[PDB]
Amino acid sequence: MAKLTVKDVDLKGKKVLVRVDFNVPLKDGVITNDNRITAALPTIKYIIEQGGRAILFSHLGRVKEESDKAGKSLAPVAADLAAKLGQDVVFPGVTRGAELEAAINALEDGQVLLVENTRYEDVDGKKESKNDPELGKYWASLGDGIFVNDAFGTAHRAHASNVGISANVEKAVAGFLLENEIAYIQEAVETPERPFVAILGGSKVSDKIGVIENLLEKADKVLIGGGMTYTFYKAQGIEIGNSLVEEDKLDVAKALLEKANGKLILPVDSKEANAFAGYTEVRDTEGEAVSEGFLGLDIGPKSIAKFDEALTGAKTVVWNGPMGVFENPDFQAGTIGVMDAIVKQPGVKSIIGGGDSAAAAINLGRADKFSWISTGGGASMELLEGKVLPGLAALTEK
Ligand SMILES: Nc1ncnc2c1ncn2[C@@H]1O[C@H](COP(=O)(O)OP(=O)(O)NP(=O)(O)O)[C@@H](O)[C@H]1O
Ligand SMILES: [Mg+2]
Ligand SMILES: [Mg+2]
Ligand SMILES: [Mg+2]
Ligand SMILES: [Mg+2]
Repeated sequence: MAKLTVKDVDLKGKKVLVRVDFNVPLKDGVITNDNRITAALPTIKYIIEQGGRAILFSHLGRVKEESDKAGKSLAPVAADLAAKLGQDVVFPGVTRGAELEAAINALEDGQVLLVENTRYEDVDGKKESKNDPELGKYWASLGDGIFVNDAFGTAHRAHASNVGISANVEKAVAGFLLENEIAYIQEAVETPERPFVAILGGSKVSDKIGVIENLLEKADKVLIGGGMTYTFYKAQGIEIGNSLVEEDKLDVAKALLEKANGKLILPVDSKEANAFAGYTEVRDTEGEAVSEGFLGLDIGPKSIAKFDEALTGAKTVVWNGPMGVFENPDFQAGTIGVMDAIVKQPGVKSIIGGGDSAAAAINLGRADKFSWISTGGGASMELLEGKVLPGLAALTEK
């Protein structure tokens, strides 16, 4: 990597500040999904093994007033982590103070402490989420000049717990998970093994305009599916019946088509129905046009075939957005057809970067065939737009 990583610094005997992603779902003080804790382990375990003293920071949920702190303590997360590590995780229950400092000083090589929910500092003046200078300086002062960022999911935002600490230590470096997110979502896009085929779907053009623009420059082809299809169709004068469209984005859609120079590949048919729910007729369109009284709810079979051919021999694929209304079994074919066409390509580096897209891959038994499934959400989108994220800018150059 071009930034330093946790492997590039000497950790033995040192306090090591780590931003981890422990923002797990809770219900009544109970963790309902530990995936993010599991995903955090490799970096944590590495620091322990190297003889570092791990001081962990995370947010959980959002905290606007004092009453919001209830339910959002990391106490259950500290317990969960300790069980996964097979050792104690010290948990003073505070975000700052002399007791916290005393607890940190007492850590021996290989031990772990978890600071309370960083967004507890948001109650008085949004200090974490608005990156109060004094808070970042304070949290940095708890360490020995090393900060490891392993939370790609907030890398697109400037908070005290990422950029604040980074600004106040000598070495701010990437953890193992963030390193992989950068490798797949930034470097594999900027410097792709070609052919690079991007696939963008989902409900709407408006949340993907920046990514389409960037990937039109970086990719060899960009395949479009999902509801976003019908905004592109309407911009061309194609009838779309009752399909999901953003009339306020017709001009931008028209402009992306004009600039695409043949790189933007639309569906050539749809599976349509005469209602979104409670439909009594479902059928394939003959071609692009959707029937009056109907709406398009998946790409059609000619489109699946065309996209499969477009994917032949791809070496890099980035995918965000289902090709149809995947929640419904009648409209899963387009998405399944594209997933299978992606993962069969020899040597392909296949990368998923959307929430419903990852869920679909996992649910339908294809996820294990992809190279990387991103969980960075807004960060993933902003990085696919080609933006310089503050949490990454803040990292030390190798
Ligand atoms: N033809 C369609 N008409 C209406 N909705 C559609 C259509 N195709 C897909 N969708 C919806 O698109 C939604 C998912 O879109 P989107 O949220 O953009 O995907 P994602 O994988 O979650 N990407 P992101 O939100 O950036 O992480 C689902 O609710 C689908 O039902
Ligand atoms: Mg490096
Ligand atoms: Mg046609
Ligand atoms: Mg989504
Ligand atoms: Mg330089």
